[PDB]
Amino acid sequence: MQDTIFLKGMRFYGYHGALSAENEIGQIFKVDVTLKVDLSEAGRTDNVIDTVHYGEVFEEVKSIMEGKAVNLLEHLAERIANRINSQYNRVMETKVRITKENPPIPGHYDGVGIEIVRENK
Amino acid sequence: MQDTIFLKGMRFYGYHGALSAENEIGQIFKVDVTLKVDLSEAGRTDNVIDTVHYGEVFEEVKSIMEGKAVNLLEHLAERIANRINSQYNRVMETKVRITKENPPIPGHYDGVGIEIVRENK
Amino acid sequence: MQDTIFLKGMRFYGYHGALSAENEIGQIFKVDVTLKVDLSEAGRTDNVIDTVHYGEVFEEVKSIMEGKAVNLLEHLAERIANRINSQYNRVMETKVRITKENPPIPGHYDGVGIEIVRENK
Amino acid sequence: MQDTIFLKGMRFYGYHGALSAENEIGQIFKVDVTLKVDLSEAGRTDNVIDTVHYGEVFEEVKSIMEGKAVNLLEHLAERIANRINSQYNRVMETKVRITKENPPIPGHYDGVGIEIVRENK
Amino acid sequence: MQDTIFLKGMRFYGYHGALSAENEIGQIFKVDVTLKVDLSEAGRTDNVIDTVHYGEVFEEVKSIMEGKAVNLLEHLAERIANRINSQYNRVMETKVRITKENPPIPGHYDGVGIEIVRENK
Amino acid sequence: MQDTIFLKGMRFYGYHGALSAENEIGQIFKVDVTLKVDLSEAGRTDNVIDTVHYGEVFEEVKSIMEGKAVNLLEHLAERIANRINSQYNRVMETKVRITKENPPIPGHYDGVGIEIVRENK
Amino acid sequence: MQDTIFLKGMRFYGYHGALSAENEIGQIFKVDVTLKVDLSEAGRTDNVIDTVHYGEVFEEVKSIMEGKAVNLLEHLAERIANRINSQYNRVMETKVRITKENPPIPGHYDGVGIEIVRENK
Amino acid sequence: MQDTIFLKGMRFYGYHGALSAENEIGQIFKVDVTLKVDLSEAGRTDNVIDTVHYGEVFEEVKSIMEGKAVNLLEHLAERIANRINSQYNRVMETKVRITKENPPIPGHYDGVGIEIVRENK
Ligand SMILES: Nc1nc2ncc([C@H](O)[C@H](O)CO)nc2c(=O)[nH]1
Ligand SMILES: Nc1nc2ncc([C@H](O)[C@H](O)CO)nc2c(=O)[nH]1
Ligand SMILES: Nc1nc2ncc([C@H](O)[C@H](O)CO)nc2c(=O)[nH]1
Ligand SMILES: Nc1nc2ncc([C@H](O)[C@H](O)CO)nc2c(=O)[nH]1
Ligand SMILES: Nc1nc2ncc([C@H](O)[C@H](O)CO)nc2c(=O)[nH]1
Ligand SMILES: Nc1nc2ncc([C@H](O)[C@H](O)CO)nc2c(=O)[nH]1
Ligand SMILES: Nc1nc2ncc([C@H](O)[C@H](O)CO)nc2c(=O)[nH]1
Ligand SMILES: Nc1nc2ncc([C@H](O)[C@H](O)CO)nc2c(=O)[nH]1
Repeated sequence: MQDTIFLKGMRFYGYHGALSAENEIGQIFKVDVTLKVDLSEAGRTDNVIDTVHYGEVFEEVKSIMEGKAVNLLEHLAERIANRINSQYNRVMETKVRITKENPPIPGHYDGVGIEIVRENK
Repeated sequence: MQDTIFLKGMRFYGYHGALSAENEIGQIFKVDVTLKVDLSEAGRTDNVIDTVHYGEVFEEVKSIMEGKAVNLLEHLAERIANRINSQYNRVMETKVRITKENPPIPGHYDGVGIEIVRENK
Repeated sequence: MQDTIFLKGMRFYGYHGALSAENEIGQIFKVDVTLKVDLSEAGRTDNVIDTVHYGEVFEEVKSIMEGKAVNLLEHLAERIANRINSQYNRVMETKVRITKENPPIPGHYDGVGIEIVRENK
Repeated sequence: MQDTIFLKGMRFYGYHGALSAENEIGQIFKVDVTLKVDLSEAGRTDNVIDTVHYGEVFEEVKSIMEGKAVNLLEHLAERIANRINSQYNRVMETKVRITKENPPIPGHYDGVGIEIVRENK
Repeated sequence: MQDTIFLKGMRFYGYHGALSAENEIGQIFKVDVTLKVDLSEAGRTDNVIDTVHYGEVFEEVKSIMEGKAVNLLEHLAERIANRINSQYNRVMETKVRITKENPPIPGHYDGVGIEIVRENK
Repeated sequence: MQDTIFLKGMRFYGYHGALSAENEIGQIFKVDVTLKVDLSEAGRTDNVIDTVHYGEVFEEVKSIMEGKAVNLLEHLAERIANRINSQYNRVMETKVRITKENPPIPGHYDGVGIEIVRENK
Repeated sequence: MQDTIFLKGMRFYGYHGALSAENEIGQIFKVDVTLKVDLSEAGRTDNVIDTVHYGEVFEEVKSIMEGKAVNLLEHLAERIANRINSQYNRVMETKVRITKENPPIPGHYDGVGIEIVRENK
Repeated sequence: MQDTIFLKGMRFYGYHGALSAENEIGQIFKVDVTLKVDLSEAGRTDNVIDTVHYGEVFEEVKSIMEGKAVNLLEHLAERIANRINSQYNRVMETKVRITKENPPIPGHYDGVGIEIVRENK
């Protein structure tokens, strides 16, 4: 069982951050979300009723990302994860990756971030 | 058995999609096909009859994206997932992935779609 | 526990390397640090005291690449692997990766180095 | 146990291929090789005697790649895998990926190929 | 006077296009506008009033692309042009480049667009 | 009149080339295009009839590239340049470029290629 | 004399910007450089003393960018352009560009930035 | 006569450089040479003799870069220039661009190089 619905590279502009200036200025927020769903039925039938619309999942990711400001990425991801696993019983697991290639971190890197993995129960 | 034969970034211009305008104007679909098959024999000998003509697989995956339009991308994955599984029993596992960097969805993101993993029967 | 906190592409100009000319002219090292840590609490609350200041981690990984030169890249990984492991017990697993796209080696290739995975003790 | 020595993106010019014109014209051959080695000792000491020189591994990959022409990628990979696992008892597993983004395959794709995984016994 | 102020890579998702289908689906548009200004005083004095706030420049392009639906990229760039030309006595010329990466044309390409060069009177 | 209608990176899998082998293998041909079209009232009205529909231009470049094989890129660019020149009085000057990223050449490069610039007569 | 000594994409983590916040957060500043240097006998002899050592130029651009904060990019490009102009008679003309890929601007773009071109007097 | 024949992205690993250290380690060099030729007849006739074999052009650059050790990029480009200028009465100008992506300068940048433009007499 390893089928996966993916939303990779979703980049939004959020004012989240533990800093004060961040929650002022904001910055692009990269978010990758893969959902453990089985597309054997979806694949057999070819009907939505057999899977998760990646457009709806997009918007849910969207609601949380540009929603109120948070402090950590853990917040934003734990909120997407529970918005995804509590909206679709079709999604066994929902891992959320959020990168910030624009932090107030003096240096050169392709970005910092976190990446959670939540199943449903 | 952790071996694989892959084909990535296969770009096909299909008129698939749920909406009427999509199949009306069409767009690019980016297929990534990964087949899981023992390569020991093939590498030991060195004759395609021991492996799977990945060039063939293209035409097989390609006869599904330039083929008949449809709704769900999972379909397009299933159609390719099945066609490749069937015509080759040596293929233990089949990974068909299809991306749409350009679906009609207000927003910036690098691409979306679904991924499915199939085994041989 | 499949959660993580990452930092990728950290570029540091260190004079490390086995050869004498390397530490003589130096080159770019590309560190990718992935820490495995529960983010549920952090995301549940939303306060760094519940997670790991990844900005801190930079300065920690960075105090190893701009620090004292050495021979083996594995060293540089170990030094960072240890420093981060120690100063944070919340860090279950630590992944330090260091790439050298420019080592003195006749040939075309995009980059090389090693990767090591550490757990907390 | 998940430390890994990596050589990613090594691109060579080989005349390998099952075609006749290929074995005539040749084409760039991409090769990724990750070696299951434990860098805990290497990391603790900081001495070569504790790991595999990625330069030697490079050359071995190099010998096979520009060596005599072969037919499949299975050949080239199975030969690198057994050149790596029979030269270093320090390498538990050796997976070899070889991409050919230049095959005689009428279409658009980011390349075709295989990817083997061999342990040592 | 080769000094310039630019906004390369501006991406907006509009419903522009001479075909109703594209007027329904919409698509990511990409624009680059490079202003011909004299950054002499701004350079010594360091007073933004001695230059053109590009962020305010981004607005005038955002309002146009994020605005109503239109037919040609030419017009999209037409209002861009004067919109800035009329608002800032600071800029001598407005160079607008508009790209449609995924137009309603069947094929494989970078993108398609136009670039107009308008000064001030 | 610096204006233009550009069609970047059109990639066609052609069987052209000076090598009889190449014509059996095939390879992608990346084409750049830049027709100088006075887009004054094209933007004025917003009626494509007052300008060149690149799409048609694309399909015309396509008929060339997917046509039967020739040896030089120069003949290809010319059969293309000729096509446009003899279809759009709108086009003051045509500009074709046909890069070669996979020709039979033992070496490392991003490609080789010719570029021509023809006007109307 | 079209010659030049160019220094592309120099990235410095500066605390500059017109926003008091920015100066606390910090951000990368990407700098482009292109000094017009008559490299006639520079290539003739092969004595760098008969030309400009870009390295020095780099470290001189560095002293600027890693210096204390200012508000405009224009002052930065000027403190840089001034530096070169007043150090190398070799340089007939200087050319600075300081892109901004992470400024406080709710929008999607590859960056914004000014570019100046100064000569010697 | 804006027609051109080019070799953009030529990568060679030499031991060039004015510092003995770089003369010991070596480094990937990148060169682009765009020839000013008239592809008129080549275009209609399609006879390679009516043009300049770029593959033979790649040779003359390979021999120079893969050749002896030198001091300045200027010279590396100096022999490139005439080497082609003298060998082909077909080309009017040889435009050589040489880049050193990872020079012996401490910092973060794209690359450093020079570009000379020489015609024929
Ligand atoms: N998970 C998580 N960790 C963080 N650590 C530090 C900072 C600070 O704002 C700065 O980046 C450090 O300069 N923000 C975050 C954050 O949002 N999420
Ligand atoms: N899971 C899943 N969700 C989808 N959501 C929207 C669309 C639409 O056809 C377009 O991509 C966007 O308008 N296709 C799919 C799909 O195949 N699979
Ligand atoms: N495993 C391993 N192999 C290595 N081989 C060569 C070099 C050299 O310092 C240079 O990169 C190349 O000359 N460093 C290393 C290294 O750290 N780890
Ligand atoms: N594993 C493996 N499979 C292959 N399948 C087909 C071809 C043919 O030469 C062409 O690519 C098909 O056009 N070559 C190979 C190959 O070298 N390795
Ligand atoms: N030169 C030029 N050609 C064009 N072709 C088509 C369209 C349409 O709006 C849509 O892109 C596709 O029908 N706009 C233009 C245009 O503005 N300029
Ligand atoms: N200027 C120019 N030079 C060329 N040289 C070789 C080849 C052929 O594809 C093969 O490399 C040799 O058979 N084509 C061309 C070409 O179109 N233009
Ligand atoms: N031309 C030009 N415009 C600018 N606008 C805003 C800012 C500041 O960094 C912040 O965006 C606003 O505080 N800097 C500049 C600048 O250097 N140059
Ligand atoms: N303008 C110009 N500057 C240079 N600076 C340094 C070097 C040296 O060979 C090495 O790159 C570093 O010492 N070559 C050159 C050069 O040819 N041209």
